[PDB]
Amino acid sequence: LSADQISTVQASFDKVKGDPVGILYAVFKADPSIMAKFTQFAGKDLESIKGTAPFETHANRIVGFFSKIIGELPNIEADVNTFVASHKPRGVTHDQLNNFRAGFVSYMKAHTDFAGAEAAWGATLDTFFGMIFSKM
Ligand code: HEM
Repeated sequence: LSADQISTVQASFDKVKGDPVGILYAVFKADPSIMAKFTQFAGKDLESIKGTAPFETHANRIVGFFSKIIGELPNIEADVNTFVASHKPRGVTHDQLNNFRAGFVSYMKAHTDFAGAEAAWGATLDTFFGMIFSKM
């Protein structure tokens, strides 16, 4: 992960960072078992809650932290540690983590011309999920 790739990803992310709700929707759609861990959304129709105030509040927190991480590449270890601390006890699995990744990338491919940032994003996400998977 070198500066050229970091700048590419951060330029790419800047285009979509104002749409937290959309990104969280894509994740929940890729894997409903992630959605079922939120007491506030479990048992509800994703298409119906996507435009409510609770969804936006959650989305802003979750994508807000992801935004922190993208902004500080590559010095992400401390934040990954915090992530593991809050999520390890919720029983998040590797399967779910990989569906989060798949959902995010599906979002990016449907909303931007992703072809030019694809390798840089690959490097970033392989590094990030690489660290998470070493810790939980
Ligand atoms: C893919 C598996 C994941 C599952 C099952 C999951 C589940 C959850 C749950 C249950 C909460 C608590 C919601 C609440 O009570 O209000 C939460 C909050 C949060 N998640 Fe995740 N999450 C996942 C992935 C991630 C990832 C990849 C990030 C990195 C951006 C992340 C960042 C956050 C943040 C910042 C919060 C709010 C702070 C907190 O309560 O931990 N989550 N998530």
